[PDB]
Amino acid sequence: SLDKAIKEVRGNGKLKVAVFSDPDCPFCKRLEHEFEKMTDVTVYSFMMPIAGLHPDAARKAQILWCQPDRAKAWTDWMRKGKFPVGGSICDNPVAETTSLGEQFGFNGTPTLVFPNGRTQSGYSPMPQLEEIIRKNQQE
Amino acid sequence: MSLDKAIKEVRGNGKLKVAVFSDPDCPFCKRLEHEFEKMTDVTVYSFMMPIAGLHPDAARKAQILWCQPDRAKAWTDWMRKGKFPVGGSICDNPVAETTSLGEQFGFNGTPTLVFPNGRTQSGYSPMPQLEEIIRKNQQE
Repeated sequence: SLDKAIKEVRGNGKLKVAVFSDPDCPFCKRLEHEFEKMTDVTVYSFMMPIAGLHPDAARKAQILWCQPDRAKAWTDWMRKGKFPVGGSICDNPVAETTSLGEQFGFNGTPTLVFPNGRTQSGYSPMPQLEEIIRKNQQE
Repeated sequence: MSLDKAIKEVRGNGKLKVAVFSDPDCPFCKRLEHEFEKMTDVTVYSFMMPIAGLHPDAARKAQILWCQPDRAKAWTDWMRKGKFPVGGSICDNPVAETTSLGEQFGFNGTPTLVFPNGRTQSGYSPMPQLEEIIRKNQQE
């Protein structure tokens, strides 16, 4: 459910895209660097740390989720390497979105999910990234 | 895009992390591996990205190396020493997949290095630069 995702609105937020993302995945970070080059998009990031690969990733995800402005914390970390200093964890949906992503068969990050119900495993660079998101708004 | 689809070499304490989209017949990738041999305390994740149009035998080599019982030993032995498992078998494997992924990512040219901060580098670097660059991109 969208209320279980970090929501970043960029410009008018018109294009929609969701990402199952791991805060310690460099491919996820690179995707966030690309998103920085676009506007007029809402990005919904569902936390999907892959603990087998990234031992600290579930902790980072909960901490980022539980910050006062979780979109600010998410992008600060993914694009800037700024991690909260005294970040606490409260009841959060990370465990649940991690299970869901696995249930959906997403075996790797980032996995993008488009409004038309299609997905893409792995990031794309700009300008392509924008085109693909645009093309999958419908159908 | 998943470490499970990469050849994993741990050198020393394996602290630094770096990944490489690499072609087994690319001398630039081979040189990168010569330089990796000189460094320590680093984990190297090598994703197979043979460029078939340039190196017609590379896809076979990548699949053979992936499919060896110790794929990191086969990879390093070939890239650093020229030792190849001539009788190695090819079974189902992720090379075609990691090849597509590299293309998708817009990588042209091997090696392409990816750092834990999400930044990339086209082409190798010599030691000690290579180590400096890896260390500097452990975080953004």
